[PDB]
Amino acid sequence: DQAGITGTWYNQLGSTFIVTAGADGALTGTYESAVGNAESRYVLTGRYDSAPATDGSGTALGWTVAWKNNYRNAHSATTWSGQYVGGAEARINTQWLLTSGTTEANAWKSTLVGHDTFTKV
Amino acid sequence: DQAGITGTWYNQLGSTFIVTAGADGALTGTYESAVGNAESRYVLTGRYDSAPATDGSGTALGWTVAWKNNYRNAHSATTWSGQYVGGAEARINTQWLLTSGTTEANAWKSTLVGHDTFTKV
Amino acid sequence: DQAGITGTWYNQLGSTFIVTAGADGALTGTYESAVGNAESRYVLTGRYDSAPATDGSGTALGWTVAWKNNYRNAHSATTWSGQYVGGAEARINTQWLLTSGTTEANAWKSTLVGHDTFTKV
Amino acid sequence: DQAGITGTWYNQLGSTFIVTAGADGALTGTYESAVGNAESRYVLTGRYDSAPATDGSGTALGWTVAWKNNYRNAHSATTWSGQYVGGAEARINTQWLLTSGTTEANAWKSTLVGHDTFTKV
Repeated sequence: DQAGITGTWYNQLGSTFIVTAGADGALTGTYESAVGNAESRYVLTGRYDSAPATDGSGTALGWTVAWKNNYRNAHSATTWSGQYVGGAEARINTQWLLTSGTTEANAWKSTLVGHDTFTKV
Repeated sequence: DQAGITGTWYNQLGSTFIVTAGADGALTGTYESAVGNAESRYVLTGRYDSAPATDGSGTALGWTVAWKNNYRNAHSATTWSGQYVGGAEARINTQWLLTSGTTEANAWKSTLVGHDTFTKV
Repeated sequence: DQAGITGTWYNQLGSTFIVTAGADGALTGTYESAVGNAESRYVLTGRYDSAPATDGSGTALGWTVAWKNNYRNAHSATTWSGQYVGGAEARINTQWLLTSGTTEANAWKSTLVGHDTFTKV
Repeated sequence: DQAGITGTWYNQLGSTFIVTAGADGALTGTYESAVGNAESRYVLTGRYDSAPATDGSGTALGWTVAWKNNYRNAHSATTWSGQYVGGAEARINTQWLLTSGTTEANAWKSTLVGHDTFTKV
């Protein structure tokens, strides 16, 4: 699924996920969030299962963005964990965790959780 | 916190997290899980906030492992989202999402969630 | 939103959520899962914000099912945490945590996480 | 585990969880949070597995608090999903989801996730 994953994806918020899948299981690219304390592109890296099951299952993958670039620093990082599902309506179905750096006193509220669905259109 | 993060970390399960923090915000290294469908080291990559707040807050970071190596393939990926807290008892406090590749019929049960605390000892 | 919440709801899996919202903030009713180790109705209870904000925000709520009834016992419990959004296309948007009873050795994999959207049709 | 669960529990934040386990699987009581937009006691309800496995596994349970009482209204609800582990050092090990009522534009950041461990001391 190197060819299936590589490209430009869009989620339900209108964020843009630009990724290259390497033969070795690497994910590289950029993320642009339509929401939150974010502007322009941020570096992402991650991993995917480069030899998935042949039993109709999706392809497990994940990636990280740290919300620092040349424009802004939100002192936070999001990880998306999900699976790629190929076919006419290809999708990447994810759940995510967004952790902010906090004081010890605020650590109980450090982490947001949500779900993003990415499509090729 | 490049120097603070770089090194060998251990979680409460006895897993080993070996990481290098790059000046650019990169995380690279290997993960060895003490539990689950796993043996030996797996590649990891991720990101951290390379210019954190100076107000006593932790340093946001995340990383991904796809559970494929030369020995086993669990057709799954874990992402850890958390923060590094420096000092005498340095810690990386994380929450994680483990997604398996599934059929559509099993996708409701694709994702485990948990929490790992990493220490230098 | 007592009247708005009270009734029969259906999620994307075809599960049936039957609830009564009490003037005091109580949620009572039954849940029938279309998937998993489940048959027929299970008791649920929960709580909702009985005096929500008047600024266009949704209404926070949550509920629990323990997966024991007269037919089956899956030794697990799900909690749904979410918000009710009123209007022509009323919705309850949730994230959920499903914890199984485990040995200590399996506790790292005790908890599934997912997201359900409930509608009135 | 009706007798094992019923009583006063305390988490790592110094919150107080007062619960009664019913023969029928009900959980009733009050919660007092040491942190956040909270004062005094709030109603809770939930469910637990009243016929757990006899193979050394914990007892699955969950409960909800809506953060409205006679003093404050945070327009939010937390659900805890976890398991009770009996013995000399009895524990309730939970993960939780805290959903706030939001506008549609803020719904992506509606839900915090965390983990609480409750003990009898």
